[PDB]
Amino acid sequence: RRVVAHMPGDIIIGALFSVHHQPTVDKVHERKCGAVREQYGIQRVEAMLHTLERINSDPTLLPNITLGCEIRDSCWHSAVALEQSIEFIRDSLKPIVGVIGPGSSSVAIQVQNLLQLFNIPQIAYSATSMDLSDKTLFKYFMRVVPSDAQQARAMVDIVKRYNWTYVSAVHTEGNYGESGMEAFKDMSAKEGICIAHSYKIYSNAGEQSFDKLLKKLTSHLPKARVVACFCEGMTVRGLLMAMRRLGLAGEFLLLGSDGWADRYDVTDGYQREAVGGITIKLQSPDVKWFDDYYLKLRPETNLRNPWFQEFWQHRFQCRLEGFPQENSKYNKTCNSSLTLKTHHVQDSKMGFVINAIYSMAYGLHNMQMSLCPGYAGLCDAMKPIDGRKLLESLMKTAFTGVSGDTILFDENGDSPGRYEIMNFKEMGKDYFDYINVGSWDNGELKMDDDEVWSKKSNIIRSVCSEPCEKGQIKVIRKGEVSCCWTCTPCKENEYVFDEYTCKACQLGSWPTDDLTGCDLIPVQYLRWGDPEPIAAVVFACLGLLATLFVTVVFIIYRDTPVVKSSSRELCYIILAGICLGYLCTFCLIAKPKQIYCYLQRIGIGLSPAMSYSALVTKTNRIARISACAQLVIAFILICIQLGIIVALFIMEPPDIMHDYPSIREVYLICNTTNLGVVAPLGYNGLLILACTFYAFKTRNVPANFNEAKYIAFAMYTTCIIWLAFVPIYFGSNYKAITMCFSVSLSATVLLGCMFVPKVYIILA
Amino acid sequence: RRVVAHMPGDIIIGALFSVHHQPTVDKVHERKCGAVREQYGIQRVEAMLHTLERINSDPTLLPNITLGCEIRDSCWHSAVALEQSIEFIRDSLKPIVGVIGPGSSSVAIQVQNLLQLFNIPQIAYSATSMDLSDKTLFKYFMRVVPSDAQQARAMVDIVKRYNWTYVSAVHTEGNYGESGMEAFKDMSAKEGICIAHSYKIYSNAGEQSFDKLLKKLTSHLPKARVVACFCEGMTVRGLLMAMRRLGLAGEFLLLGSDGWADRYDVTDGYQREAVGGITIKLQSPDVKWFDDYYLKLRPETNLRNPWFQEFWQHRFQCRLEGFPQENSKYNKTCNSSLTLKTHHVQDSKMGFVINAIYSMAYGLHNMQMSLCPGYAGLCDAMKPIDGRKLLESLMKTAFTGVSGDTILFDENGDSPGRYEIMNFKEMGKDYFDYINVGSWDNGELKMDDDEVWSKKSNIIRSVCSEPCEKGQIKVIRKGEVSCCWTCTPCKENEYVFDEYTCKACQLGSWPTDDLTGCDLIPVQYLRWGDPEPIAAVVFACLGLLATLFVTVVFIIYRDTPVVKSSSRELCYIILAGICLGYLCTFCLIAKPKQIYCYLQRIGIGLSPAMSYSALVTKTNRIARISACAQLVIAFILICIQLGIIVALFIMEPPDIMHDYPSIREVYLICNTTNLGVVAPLGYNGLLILACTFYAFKTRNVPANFNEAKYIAFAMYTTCIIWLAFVPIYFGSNYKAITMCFSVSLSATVLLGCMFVPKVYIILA
Ligand SMILES: CC(C)CCC[C@@H](C)[C@H]1CC[C@H]2[C@@H]3CC=C4C[C@@H](OC(=O)CCC(=O)O)CC[C@]4(C)[C@H]3CC[C@]12C
Ligand SMILES: CC(C)CCC[C@@H](C)[C@H]1CC[C@H]2[C@@H]3CC=C4C[C@@H](OC(=O)CCC(=O)O)CC[C@]4(C)[C@H]3CC[C@]12C
Ligand SMILES: *[C@@H]1O[C@H](CO)[C@@H](O)[C@H](O)[C@H]1NC(C)=O
Ligand SMILES: *[C@@H]1O[C@H](CO)[C@@H](O)[C@H](O)[C@H]1NC(C)=O
Ligand SMILES: N[C@@H](Cn1oc(=O)[nH]c1=O)C(=O)O
Ligand SMILES: N[C@@H](Cn1oc(=O)[nH]c1=O)C(=O)O
Repeated sequence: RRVVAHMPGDIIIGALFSVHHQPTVDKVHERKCGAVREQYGIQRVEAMLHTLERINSDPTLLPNITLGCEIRDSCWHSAVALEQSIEFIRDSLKPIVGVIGPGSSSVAIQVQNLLQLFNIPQIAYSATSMDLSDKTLFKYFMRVVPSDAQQARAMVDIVKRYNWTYVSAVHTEGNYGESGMEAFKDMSAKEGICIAHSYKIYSNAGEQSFDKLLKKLTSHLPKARVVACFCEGMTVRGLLMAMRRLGLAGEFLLLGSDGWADRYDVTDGYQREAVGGITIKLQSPDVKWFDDYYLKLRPETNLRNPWFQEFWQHRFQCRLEGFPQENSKYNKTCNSSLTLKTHHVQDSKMGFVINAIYSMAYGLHNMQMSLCPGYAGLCDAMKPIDGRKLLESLMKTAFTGVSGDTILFDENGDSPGRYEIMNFKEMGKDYFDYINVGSWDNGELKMDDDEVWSKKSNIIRSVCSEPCEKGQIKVIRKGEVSCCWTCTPCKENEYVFDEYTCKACQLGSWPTDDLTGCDLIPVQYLRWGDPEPIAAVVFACLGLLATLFVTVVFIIYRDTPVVKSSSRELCYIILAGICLGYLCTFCLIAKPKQIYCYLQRIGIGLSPAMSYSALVTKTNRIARISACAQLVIAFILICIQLGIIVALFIMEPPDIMHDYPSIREVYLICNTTNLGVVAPLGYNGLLILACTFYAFKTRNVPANFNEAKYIAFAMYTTCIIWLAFVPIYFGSNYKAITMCFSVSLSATVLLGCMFVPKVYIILA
Repeated sequence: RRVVAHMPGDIIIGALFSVHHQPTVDKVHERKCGAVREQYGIQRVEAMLHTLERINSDPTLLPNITLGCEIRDSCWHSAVALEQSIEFIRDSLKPIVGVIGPGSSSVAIQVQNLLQLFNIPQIAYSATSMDLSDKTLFKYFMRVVPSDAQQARAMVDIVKRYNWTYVSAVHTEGNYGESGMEAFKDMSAKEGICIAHSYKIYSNAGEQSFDKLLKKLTSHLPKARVVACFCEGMTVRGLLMAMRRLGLAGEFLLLGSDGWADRYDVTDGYQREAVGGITIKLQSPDVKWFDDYYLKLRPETNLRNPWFQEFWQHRFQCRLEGFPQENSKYNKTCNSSLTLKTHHVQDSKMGFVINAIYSMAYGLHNMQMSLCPGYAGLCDAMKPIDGRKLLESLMKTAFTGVSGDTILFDENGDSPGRYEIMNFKEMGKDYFDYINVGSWDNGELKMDDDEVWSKKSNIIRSVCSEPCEKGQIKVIRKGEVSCCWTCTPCKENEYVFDEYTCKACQLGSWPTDDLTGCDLIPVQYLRWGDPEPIAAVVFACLGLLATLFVTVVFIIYRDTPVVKSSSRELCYIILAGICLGYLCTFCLIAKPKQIYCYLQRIGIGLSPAMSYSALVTKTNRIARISACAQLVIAFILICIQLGIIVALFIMEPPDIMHDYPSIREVYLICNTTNLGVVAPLGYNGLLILACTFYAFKTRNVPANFNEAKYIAFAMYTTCIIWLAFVPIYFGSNYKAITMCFSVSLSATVLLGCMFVPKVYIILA
């Protein structure tokens, strides 16, 4: 048999209150309800009764109308409340005008599926699930609380604001938890906040199952600190019970929804484990007049509540033997001086309960004012109440409740509301309490951060992978989530193109410090400055000094026989070639200009061509033993090389090319090919070997102060140096400087061992 | 008002059949049902009536018991069937003993929530959703069909077997579609089969919504070919209607669940778009006796079915004016010769309907046999039927139905069943039909693949990312799914370590062809063989020939004055040093052995030390102008270098080190340091310069056939070559061969310009 609270009157308003707990497993089939509760139960029942009394005793709302009610124990279970709603609709086969629908969303849905057949409009006070906005399915559902879509938004705001990224997610099995979790999940997926593993559990579940759940949560412990427990009360309670049963007290943070809102009974005796826990409550002020009424209640007086005796038994663990509930299970007969004000905790959500009953009354008020304005009472139009007419009234109904705030309904029967955020911290010596921290309103999340933790070093932020981008090290996806990643450093060639991808620079470019992108390498020019460059400079300087020295001497001493006898013009050609050879040094060490790159090859070809051509003519003159045709012979042999140079310019212009020894170094050189080097060098070398042969053949002529002898000595050394500097130009990467040394030393040897002895004799 | 089919009798068995369609949007509030159906409707109704007739007319099952029934139109909608079930339980305030519960799972759940309060056991025939296995929530639910957990397994088997990986997923809004999709999703996540984007839609949804859904499916078209439509009939119907309304006829494959099982009406007039489509039906054989009964039905005769007239109206679009349903909406009065056998399509699932009613009867049979065996009929124990006793009977009940198969229930009220797979292909000239392809049973998926497509080139397999592992190119996760990846090639240094990660090899190693891992590089040894190596070999050969030549000559001609005059012993020291210098060539070109690496440095130090030491003593003898102390001087100068070599061996042993010019090439050399090279070379060079000075100072002594003259010439050339081969050893990477050339040519020059002229004179 069932127990029914009821107040008589004209118009009856049903309600479903979770007076008892849900039945446990292996009791759900008998449907025998658990232990009583006040804050979800008796408190709400007395709230309804006294609110109905107030509306009876107010001439403003519904004059000449005595409102009645029927309170049914929902027992928080789906089937139980469904049976109670059947007991409501028994009359529709006094008729109930509408209900103040049950707490949990799943139970609400189950009840409304029945109710909307009989056109009985349901007003919720706690059933916050967002799938109840679908007025196609749920025509008769108007809750005075916001949808938990906003609540999932608030939770995602919190986990963004405190940088939690790799979270665990437990939600209660049932429509509230499931729908709310789905909303939180997709919002988090959008806003880039991953979830380790979504778990689900019944509230009445086994301790074994709770322990399994807790171990599964343990399997993500070092990273997934905070649990996004979009849960309900007994779910969180069972979780904390499991935490103590494994002794994992101050292990990890959890973050609860309004199932855990402000409730002490879910933390009672398990306080040490919900520490630091963050919660979201719907913003409801205290109800002072209800306090005044509720605290003056006595079990000997409150006859009209058939649960009140049993509650009075339970709260004080005592017995009223002389009263209709002995409860022989207990002992220690009740002290007559017991009060409710001792540890009175006012329910959070019961403001909404008063608002809901107000909404029902105001709806009826609007209906009365519409259909029969000039008749205070039940006219002929309201003998049977049209449910749809009542709905039309209720959807348009507005007022201010005990909170004083405007109570209006949108197109979804969802009244707007705020949200408060509590932290469950310590106050003093093991006196733990929730305390208001911040508020959420339409996206606006204001919050006192320093209040949380009482310490600027917070809980370990639930991050799977540390921001390993130290300017260098990239993100490596193993394929788990978009928040778990290993890390690989980019190479010195490799700039961090993106978090995910790291493209290298190309040749001619090099990455910056922080590896954003490419740059340009400080290329080397090697003009005036640097040791080795300037080394050849001083060499060429000494060479040019000796050049001018011997030149002036041989100009002045033209009259002398020892100078006059030999071919002075051919000697002048030698001197000019030698001087141009020294100019080749300064032509090579230059800024990489096009005209310079031209003149380099010009010099390298022509000036040794000049020198060895005039020398081969001299060796011919000294060997064969025309006097004005020797110049013509030299002219021919020079113009061949000049033609070769011009033809090679026709073939390929020596342009200005970036050099790449490796990535780290880039030069800017003349793009003289191997053929362009070797071919004029080949012609020069062949002339060298030719004059070598013709001089070595006739080395035994001691004429003109051993002219041929010194020339043969010069030719020996000359050929040795030319053969020595063969592989060096090919092997080196400093090819220009090698060419400088080679040709400059060649001209040096030629001068020093042809004309310097003659000068030494002519001035000795 | 509502319409009730009923057969009178002793025991009444209720049932919910989807006679009409569901109400459309903006009709769901009036709850006015759509158009009639036979295959889900009238066919099933006649099935129940005739089955009840058979069980009445069978003396075997339940003798002296006239079974009755009440058929209620479910209308496929949740609320409608809920109202009908209220109309069932009106008596419980003839009592219905149990129902043959409605088609869809969501409606089944809604009905059972009501029924289990009144202890009325429900047997389903189509409500395949897996969440109905939870006997905690659903104590009174026994379906004669398997759970769709197996069906999701079958679908995942199919999408594995045909290598579909990147699929789209539409499921019907409602518990069947939702739960089945969840099962398919997590199984696919396990078995590595991704889903593009899960969509959901009501069946009665707007054409706008269908078009939105279709465009959202279009947004994944080139990759996500196959849609895993875990849907229901009208969902698939609306999808095909949208396909024609966008004219996207043969666009993409879909894969349907048993909502789409074998139904023609879901493809009727939209046949061209479900082409190639693959479906899963529960394996049920045809029912011949039902065929015989059903086809002989006449609208003038079938009074007992109050839907049959309206169905007869609908199927032929005609009118029976003289009969209680005129249907003035239609025209074209019915031909009296119309038959049902014209386009008779037998329902698939109605075998299960017959089995379900059989199960109810057999359960009652077991209950009768248990409680009152010796009284054929209703005893005192079965005046009111105990629902729980009936459940206990039904959970243990076994039989063989019209299919002939064993009908047993597990602990979950889920009878085992098979699955058949159809393809919706063409037969001929636009005559389209489903045809059986394969079967699924307990994991065993056998299937005729070649039958599908009639072509070995199938539909484009739904793959987001082609297997770009061509032995070279890796997987790059952009963070979408574990099936969408871009691709990056590994470098030549980089072996494919894994699909996700690609680690390079280290120095001393190199990747293989297919880039599995590292190998060992074929290192170079350069012993006998190769041009440049053997070049120095022939050089040393000619040198040793000349060595022995001059040696034998100076041994024989010891008696001669020109040989006798000079220090023969010191000359012998020169010759020995020179010969050891030639041995240095073959010591350098060797396999990299430790003793060899020792002897290399030994030779390079000592043999030029010997040569230049004996030469400096000779220059001292020839310059200062002791006779047996010259040997002692040479011994001192040699032992200094020998001490240096031994001390350097003490400092660092020249061990055998792998060379790294770059990654691609590795040599195996002696690890002679720069100091270990230069220091003995430094001592040698200082001796060279010393004897150079002492010889150049005294170059003007023409004694002993210009001995000092040729020696000075030798020293000139010697010093030039030593100074020439300075940067080459440092610049080259072929350092050993350079050292060979250098020291061998040095010894060559020394011999050729000291002792060869003396031999030429003594034999001229
Ligand atoms: C003091 C020294 C050891 C260090 C700094 C060397 C340079 C700043 C000087 C010293 C000699 C100079 C050169 C002396 C000879 C002339 C030739 C003459 O004609 C050119 O060859 C034009 C080319 C040019 O503009 O450099 C004037 C420039 C140049 C190269 C001079 C340019 C500047 C040089 C290289
Ligand atoms: C025919 C030629 C141009 C091509 C092939 C050359 C080699 C197969 C031959 C020719 C000369 C040979 C060398 C002649 C001198 C001797 C010295 C003698 O004593 C050693 O120096 C021992 C070292 C060793 O075992 O090689 C015997 C080996 C060796 C190096 C010989 C080894 C094999 C060589 C290099
Ligand atoms: C973490 O939170 C703090 C304060 O909200 C702030 O430094 C920043 O928003 C977050 N840090 C990062 C790296 O996003
Ligand atoms: C694709 O399917 C065929 C036959 O089932 C076969 O080649 C193989 O199983 C699949 N291919 C790959 C690459 O897995
Ligand atoms: N918010 C809830 C109900 N609720 O469950 C609890 O345990 N507390 C509480 O407020 C829902 O919408 O179903
Ligand atoms: N399998 C279904 C029911 N069903 O819906 C259809 O459209 N066809 C069909 O068989 C379910 O389990 O709910």
